[PDB]
Amino acid sequence: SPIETVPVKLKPGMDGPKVKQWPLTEEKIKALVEICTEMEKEGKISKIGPENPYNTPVFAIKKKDSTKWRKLVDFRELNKRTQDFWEVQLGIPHPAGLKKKKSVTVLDVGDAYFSVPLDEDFRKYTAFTIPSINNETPGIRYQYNVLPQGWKGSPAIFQSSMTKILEPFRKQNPDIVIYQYMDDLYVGSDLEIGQHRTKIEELRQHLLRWGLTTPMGYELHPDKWTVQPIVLPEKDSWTVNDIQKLVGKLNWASQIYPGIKVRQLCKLLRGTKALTEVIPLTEEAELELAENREILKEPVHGVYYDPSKDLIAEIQKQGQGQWTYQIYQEPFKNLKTGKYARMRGAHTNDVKQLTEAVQKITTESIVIWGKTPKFKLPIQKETWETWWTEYWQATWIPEWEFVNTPPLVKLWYQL
Amino acid sequence: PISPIETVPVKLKPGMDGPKVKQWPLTEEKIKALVEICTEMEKEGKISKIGPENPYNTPVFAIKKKDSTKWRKLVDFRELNKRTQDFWEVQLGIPHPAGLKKKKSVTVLDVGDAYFSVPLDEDFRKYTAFTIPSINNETPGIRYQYNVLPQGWKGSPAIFQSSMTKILEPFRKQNPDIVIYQYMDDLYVGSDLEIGQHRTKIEELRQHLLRWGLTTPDKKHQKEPPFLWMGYELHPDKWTVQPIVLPEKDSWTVNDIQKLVGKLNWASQIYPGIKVRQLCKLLRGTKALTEVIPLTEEAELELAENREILKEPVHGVYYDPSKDLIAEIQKQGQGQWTYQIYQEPFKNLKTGKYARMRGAHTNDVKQLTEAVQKITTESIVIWGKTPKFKLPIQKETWETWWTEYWQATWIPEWEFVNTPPLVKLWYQLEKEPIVGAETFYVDGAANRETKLGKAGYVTNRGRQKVVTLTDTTNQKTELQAIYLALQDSGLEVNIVTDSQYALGIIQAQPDQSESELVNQIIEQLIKKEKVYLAWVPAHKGIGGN
Ligand SMILES: Cc1n[nH]c2ccc(F)c(Oc3cc(C#N)cc(C#N)c3)c12
Repeated sequence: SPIETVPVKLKPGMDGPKVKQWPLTEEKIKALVEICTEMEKEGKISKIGPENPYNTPVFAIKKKDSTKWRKLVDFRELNKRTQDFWEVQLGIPHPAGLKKKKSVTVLDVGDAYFSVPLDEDFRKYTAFTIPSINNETPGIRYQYNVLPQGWKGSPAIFQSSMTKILEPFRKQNPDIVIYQYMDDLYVGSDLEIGQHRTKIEELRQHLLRWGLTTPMGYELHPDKWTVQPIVLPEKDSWTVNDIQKLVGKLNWASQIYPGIKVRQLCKLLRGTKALTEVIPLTEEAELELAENREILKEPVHGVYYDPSKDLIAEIQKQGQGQWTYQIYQEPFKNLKTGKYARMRGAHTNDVKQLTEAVQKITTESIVIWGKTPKFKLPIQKETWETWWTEYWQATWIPEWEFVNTPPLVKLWYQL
Repeated sequence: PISPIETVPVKLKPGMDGPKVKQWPLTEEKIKALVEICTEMEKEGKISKIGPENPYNTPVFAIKKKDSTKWRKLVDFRELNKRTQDFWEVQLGIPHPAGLKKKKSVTVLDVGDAYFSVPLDEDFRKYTAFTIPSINNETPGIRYQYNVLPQGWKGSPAIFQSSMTKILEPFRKQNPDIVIYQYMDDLYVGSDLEIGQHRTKIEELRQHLLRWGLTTPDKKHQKEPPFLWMGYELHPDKWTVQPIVLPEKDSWTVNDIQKLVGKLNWASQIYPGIKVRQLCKLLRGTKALTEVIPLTEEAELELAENREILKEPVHGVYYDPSKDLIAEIQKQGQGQWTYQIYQEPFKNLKTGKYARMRGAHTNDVKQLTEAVQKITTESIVIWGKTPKFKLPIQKETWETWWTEYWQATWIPEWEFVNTPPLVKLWYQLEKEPIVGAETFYVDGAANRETKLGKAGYVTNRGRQKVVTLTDTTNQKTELQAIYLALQDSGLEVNIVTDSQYALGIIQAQPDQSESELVNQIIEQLIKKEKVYLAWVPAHKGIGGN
């Protein structure tokens, strides 16, 4: 077994995580205790004594598509304190091409980690507790011996063994983009779908040869990731209310889009006219109206991804199963604004939906910038905290604040 | 004894090293006592004599001190505590009576000399040294170091625990039918086994601890029900809060209102009904524990209902993991809600209450969900499962509101329960403009230094008004403006503001507020019959804006 541990070092002065554990259902506690008594006979983890002051939270998800309980460790914290190690020393590079593929496939390769082993000295940072109910039993405390799934140091370590794994496949199909982000490998190609699907089956065996099984995706197509112009409505008979409402949208986009103008139409609004009252459009305004319309489907202009900077994501509830989204680094400076819409069943589940859009958007940043965003989630903390897993399925977790949508911001973006 | 259990490897916080604190000299008297105390302790393996070598020292003291005439050794672990590493708080919450499974037979075992019966990591004894000084600190003191968990020391709680966890392990394993609540230095065993294999299963549990260093009580000593535990009264088939008594005082001090408000939330847990909003409003000092404060009529009015509620006993049932939990909430008055969790109609596992989000622009629809929320969290905590929700709200009311609101809002499982007051929205802003309704284009402003704002409206029917304001804010003026338009508009009005602020506030149908300007506007709005409200960038054309 003996493969030299990669001496992992926390950041200078920064201390290990001491994150509280969330009270869990007894269903996931049971399922964890199992997933965990199995992982220890495989020597993957080891109980730890109170002599350990650290703690990362843990939870139980339900295997995207393949429903059967999976452990999910929340290492966001440890990952921040570990940030020099993964991001800097052993940083894994973002293919610019991945966002352009006719198709991209996500494969989970976190079972790869279990094999390779963890720096005897780093393993304390990795402790987690498996709660009881009503505090009879104390927590079943554990700690890792082999790169964890969820900790970003791992892919950064394994990088060298992954390039070996893919070297013949990469050699044989040099136009296939492989990009590994955490526990997933992103596989992109311009192949036809059946060829793609095939290239990914082949790629799957190569993996199996090392122990990374699954007897694909999310099947993504970044190629077809087109916009959402802020979208103004098509002319006719405009009331005062509607002029007042476009001058509003246009005002706001003017803040993001350059060639914007609203003086032509704003003109008509110097009044004390009743808003049901109709008003003719002095042509010069159909000119202003249109000039903007053209712009609206055309890439802000001076907005560029700055790698030094965090990503931010806002999400609006639009009702009707719709939700919209903006991804930017500096407020108003949108680098990406799509929209996720309801796929029924849990027809009336507002959380079921927010949780899916947070993963759709997280996925796409991962494919566009190779990083996840910080969500401004139009929801109440506790509610999210309580229910965010009953529907969660990604192996990672991005960062989140809880916000309060401005009534008009939900508006402009309304499609 | 001194458990054979492994030791847990204790270390010092990093940039550190053992404390080296000086022994102020001691009274001949206390010196003699420390010396007797230490001698027995030593004879029991609890401590051990030491070299002049060991540099460390944490001071000793000895207190009697009244109805005692027998004293005890007190150790200042204060410094040693600022240098001992950090430990795991392995008990994130303490058992609530309402989650204690309803167990046939229950046994209570309190370990004797708990920290003293557990080894302390060899390489660490060294740091725990104290010194019994010689009469005038003349000679050199007698020096010791612990072999066990010092009382008062940092990691004793943490360590005594792992130590008992491990011991209890292979017992539970070969005895899963058996429930061992490990609290502090107690062991609460319960099972549905009958005094038969029960008081015989318990003497087996015991036997295991002794084989392992831990003394406990015989059936002759093991206490019996009700167990007056941690503020509660536990019988085998029902629990309640421990005996509450509201003071027959004529003149209430801030302090004594606080204790009332405390006891009042304690009882709160099983005594459905309890209100505390009116006595809590009084709690807004000043300060002064000894400050006697006058009770509002509303207060004397609460305390009285509470006095009634607590007339006679209310007890609560225990849990059955096979039956569902039903949670029912009710509207006790403004931002005042109650619930009760039961499994069988009306035999209550437990009660509780919920008071506003300081109710700072909110409506009952928002308040219920905060309660359903708080309640959802407690069941997870307590029972490992959410309950079924019976709410004084209508299915359509909930959906009209949820569908329309910008925050993802999500109640799990519920049913209407026609138990007035039912929860309702008090008015609704229109979706489209009222044709044939006056458009007040409202406005408002404030001067920062002066702090003098104006507030007016100007209509499409040519009207106007321009009220003048004092000691005001840009916010406060944009709402007084909207207030004005509501006052002089009648039944159906359109109102165009430049205030994202107010729009925002009104749009979420508040039906209560901390601000009375906001309160006026609520009183309006409900009166009207049609109110479309709309927004415009200010400093733009927008005449009226
Ligand atoms: C162990 C038990 N299982 N069910 C149950 C019902 C009632 C009751 F009393 C009790 O024991 C106790 C539990 C705790 C706890 N937690 C505390 C005490 C005490 N004293 C006793 C139990």
